[PDB]
Amino acid sequence: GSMTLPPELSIIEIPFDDVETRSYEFIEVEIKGRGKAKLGKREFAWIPESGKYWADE
Repeated sequence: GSMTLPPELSIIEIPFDDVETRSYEFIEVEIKGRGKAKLGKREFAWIPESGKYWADE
């Protein structure tokens, strides 16, 4: 759903950017239905956690 964020906030979770932007070497896999792996050009989010927002580390 289209949701605009405030100016104060800078970074924001968006895995769709990796699967969308990246087409040649796009990465999209789940860690045992818990973590997430999204590696793209216009995106960078992949960590084995519940949030999958680079919080685990």
